[PDB]
Amino acid sequence: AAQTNAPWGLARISSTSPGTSTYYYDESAGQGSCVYVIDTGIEASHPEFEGRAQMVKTYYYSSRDGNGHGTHCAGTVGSRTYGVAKKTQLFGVKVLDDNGSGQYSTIIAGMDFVASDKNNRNCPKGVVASLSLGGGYSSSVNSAAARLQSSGVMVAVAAGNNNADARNYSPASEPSVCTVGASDRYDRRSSFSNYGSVLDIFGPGTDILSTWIGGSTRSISGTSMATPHVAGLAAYLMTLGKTTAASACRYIADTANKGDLSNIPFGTVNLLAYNNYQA
Repeated sequence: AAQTNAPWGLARISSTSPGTSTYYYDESAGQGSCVYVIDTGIEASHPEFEGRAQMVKTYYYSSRDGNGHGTHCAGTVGSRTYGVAKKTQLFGVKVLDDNGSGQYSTIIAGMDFVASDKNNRNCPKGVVASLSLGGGYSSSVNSAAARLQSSGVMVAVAAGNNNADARNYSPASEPSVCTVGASDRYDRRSSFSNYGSVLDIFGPGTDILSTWIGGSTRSISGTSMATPHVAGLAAYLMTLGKTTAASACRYIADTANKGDLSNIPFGTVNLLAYNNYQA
């Protein structure tokens, strides 16, 4: 399948070169997979989600996304226009308040929630969790991400936006999950992207158009935007049967575009997420 005039990041993940604008992908499109977006919530009523999104948990007075961040990330995973895996099921877990903040204890509870809640959902092709969040190093936060991964969920986490080594941030620094840095449309490391040996992969993160609250759209930047590209890619590849939740991060690294990014510090992987779809 071909989506013309796609957001640059979608076109990038199906291309061996920057500078194109059509997204190519297998029409299975993540059908039968599920992606949890652990964030500020999801405006599930947005036409872009087509009834495939729902809130399943909140720790606050509402499950609605009063911020936009979670809706944007969910849109990059799975919206009809802005999403990588256009037929996946999206489940929102609101661990962040409407200012975008959350206590680590709540975030940990949300991760353990997903590890159990997947057993209440129909995801025959597999389960992914997208975590566009983080703070300073915490062994307890890393352990929660490790448990979620161990339980059979492909965990993708943002590297962070400090232009610093991600070893000092959580859950970015957890070795067993997929830690995602950000790139721009010219294949440069995004100016804010964290780096370091703990990164597994880069995805599009600068000037990413996606869904927003109030039934709208906007372009924003962050490792928060790169992470759902990778989460959606994992769901798509799992639906194709090419990989599993336990092996998808490694598979994405195996099949990535290699050596094509600029300003990658010595010792950080030079790997850009790529669907290897041959139309």
